[PDB]
Amino acid sequence: TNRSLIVTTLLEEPFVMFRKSDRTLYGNDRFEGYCIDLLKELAHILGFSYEIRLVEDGKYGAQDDKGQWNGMVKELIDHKADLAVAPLTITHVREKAIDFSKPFMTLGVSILYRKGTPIDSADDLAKQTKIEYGAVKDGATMTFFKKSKISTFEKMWAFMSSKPSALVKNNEEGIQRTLTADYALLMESTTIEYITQRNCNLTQIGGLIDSKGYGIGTPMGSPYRDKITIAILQLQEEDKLHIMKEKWWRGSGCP
Amino acid sequence: TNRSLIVTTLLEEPFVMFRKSDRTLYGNDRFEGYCIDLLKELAHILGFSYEIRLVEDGKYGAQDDKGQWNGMVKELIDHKADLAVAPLTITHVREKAIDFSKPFMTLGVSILYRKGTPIDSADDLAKQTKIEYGAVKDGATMTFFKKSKISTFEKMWAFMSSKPSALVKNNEEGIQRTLTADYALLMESTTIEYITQRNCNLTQIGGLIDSKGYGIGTPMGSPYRDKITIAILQLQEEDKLHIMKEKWWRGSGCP
Ligand SMILES: N[C@H](C(=O)O)[C@@H]1CC[C@@H]1C(=O)O
Ligand SMILES: N[C@H](C(=O)O)[C@@H]1CC[C@@H]1C(=O)O
Ligand SMILES: [Cl-]
Ligand SMILES: [Cl-]
Ligand SMILES: [Cl-]
Ligand SMILES: [Cl-]
Ligand SMILES: [K+]
Ligand SMILES: [K+]
Ligand SMILES: [K+]
Ligand SMILES: [K+]
Repeated sequence: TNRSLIVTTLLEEPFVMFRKSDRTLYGNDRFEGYCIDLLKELAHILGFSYEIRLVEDGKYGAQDDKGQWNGMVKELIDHKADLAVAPLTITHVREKAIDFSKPFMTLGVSILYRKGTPIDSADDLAKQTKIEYGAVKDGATMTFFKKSKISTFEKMWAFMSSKPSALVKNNEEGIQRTLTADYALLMESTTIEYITQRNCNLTQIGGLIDSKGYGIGTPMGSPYRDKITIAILQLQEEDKLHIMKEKWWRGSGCP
Repeated sequence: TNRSLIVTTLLEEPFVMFRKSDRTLYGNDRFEGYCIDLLKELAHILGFSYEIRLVEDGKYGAQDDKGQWNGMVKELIDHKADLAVAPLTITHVREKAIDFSKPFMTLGVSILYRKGTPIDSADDLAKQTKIEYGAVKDGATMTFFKKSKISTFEKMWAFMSSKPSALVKNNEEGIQRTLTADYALLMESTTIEYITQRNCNLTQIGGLIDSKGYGIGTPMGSPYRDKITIAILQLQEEDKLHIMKEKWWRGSGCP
């Protein structure tokens, strides 16, 4: 009741990153970003402490065809962490196994690609194969496509699940692929927004395919979830999260 | 901590219905259905009691353009009820203001219409005006269309929000309209499944437009939400909810 909460997370700019330093860092001090700021603010408000640990398999979390979970979702299921502090998408399938705080950020799935394509929608992607496309493996975006019954997205998932190379390990690998190949990444929109201010030859293709939130993950029936939710709620009324988003998204202009 | 919880709900076959009787009924005894069975099972498991009350405005809940809520969602926000026990759709927009148990049922938005139309998808509906279409006013389905950035659904919401008659007060009014007019109802799929076993000239058009869950609503930071969630979780592992669904959905065959 006073012990430090175990926080599971993974590296994802600009939510969670290794901060820069000449010396070798350790413990919580290794980390910085939007999600680290949020965590600090919550811990201040609620008077708790924590130890940050990186999820070993580097995954957000998905269920294989035998109902077995992995990634951060699994860490929460097994109660190996008290919180998942990351851009962890709140979804219907995940809510069957774990709980989430109220949403701290709104986003939707869209498309990341190089500038200068006739392609202007998911429809255009789905009806060709010249431009390859995919998504991060074992996260919310993959799961969305795998479960969709909308024809366009059904065809896209038919393609994705057929190409072994098409699913990337993480956003970073995906972004690198869009820069070095004829490849479009299905990516969440807040990240696209951050990436396209920095890599000036990349852009969002089309609009948002859905609308959903990020939440702090907890094991189902966690005693910390509600107070975190209330803490988040108050930060939001004074627009603290908006400000915090600006701090980590602001910067690099484009020609 | 031992008082009876206030349960808000509304009439919606076959989740919540007035049971049949020669005499005049009162209190909890007035009600029966899938959601009443679920509630009873939960109250048995967790040892709580309750008073069922019908939400006055007969709405599930939506936010007007000034951020003001209504329906059962409002009842929970104002803490006038401890639980919303109904087919209350868990959504991202609602999770900003209230909390939900883990999902007790999976559903998606689809289309209800009379048999024998060339129309076989939302795409076909959206590209004509002969067949009118709409949804229950101030619920999850309406909100989905109002917030969608998918072109087809954007056009549909353009139509819906232009016709004053197009949004119905509730599913029942909507179903009656499909029987008496050239009108298709955007409706949740579990209800379509129940309706089409009974009204043999009605049918689902197309597939599921999304995938989401029903949840028992609570005020944000309710102390009862977690135990209800765990109770639901255990019922699910022994397939009690599947059985309960069969009990209320089973019956009337079709030629
Ligand atoms: N927010 C997502 C999740 O919770 O799974 C992550 C971002 C990469 C991955 C994805 O896009 O699916
Ligand atoms: N489950 C929905 C809700 O929670 O708002 C109800 C069903 C009619 C209405 C709707 O379809 O939008
Ligand atoms: Cl670590
Ligand atoms: Cl904010
Ligand atoms: Cl009443
Ligand atoms: Cl079940
Ligand atoms: K260093
Ligand atoms: K402490
Ligand atoms: K009676
Ligand atoms: K009691």
